[PDB]
Amino acid sequence: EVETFAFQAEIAQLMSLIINTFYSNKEIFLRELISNASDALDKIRYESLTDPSKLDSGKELHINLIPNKQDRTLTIVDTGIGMTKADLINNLGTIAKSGTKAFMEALQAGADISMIGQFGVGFYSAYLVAEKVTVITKHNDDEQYAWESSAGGSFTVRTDTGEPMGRGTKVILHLKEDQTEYLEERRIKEIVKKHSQFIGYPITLFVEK
Ligand SMILES: C/C=C/Cn1c(Cc2cc(OC)c(OC)c(OC)c2)nc2c(N)ncnc21
Repeated sequence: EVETFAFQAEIAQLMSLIINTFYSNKEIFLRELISNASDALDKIRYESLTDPSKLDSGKELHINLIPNKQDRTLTIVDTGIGMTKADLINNLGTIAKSGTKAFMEALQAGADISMIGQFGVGFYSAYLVAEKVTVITKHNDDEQYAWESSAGGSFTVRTDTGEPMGRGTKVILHLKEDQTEYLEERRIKEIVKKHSQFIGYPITLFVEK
């Protein structure tokens, strides 16, 4: 049972800008997605101090980076707070509308795409390198969902019947044909060292079989 939704026009416009603008410094996507994972881990850690049972779904707080050359995917996995169905359909986008407007204005004033994270819409930097993004996510007291979008103005949400995650989020980047460098161990290591070397959770870079 797959539900299809339209992005708000402002968010669709942002996605088109990210896809269409000439901008060579694409590697910043990884810092943004790792920071999102870190934020999610911070949140479940903080909530667990007043309600320890929130970690019944898993105590380990960490990030995995998983390249797969056969599938042409780079997956960023965290065991953070996860996202609810309400997040995926309504609430993240409602918040994102103002950040998108501010980001657009900053760009017109001379900012560049690498500053996208300051506006709360760094997630969408995924589309610098991915033709499709699939997000599998599980929040306590909600179901496991798959969100997906290839841009073009729409996204889908379905209940996920794949392998149960416990709690957290997998961001699966289906890479563009000319962006397979982000499947290489040396390249990912370089980017993590340059931009994400003080993240306060273990980051395990898997190697390709
Ligand atoms: C400021 C938004 C936080 C939501 N979030 C994102 C980024 C994100 C995911 C989203 O959906 C998967 C978004 O809406 C499409 C979105 O809109 C700005 C942002 N990653 C994660 C993550 N790993 N774990 C828990 N929450 C997350």
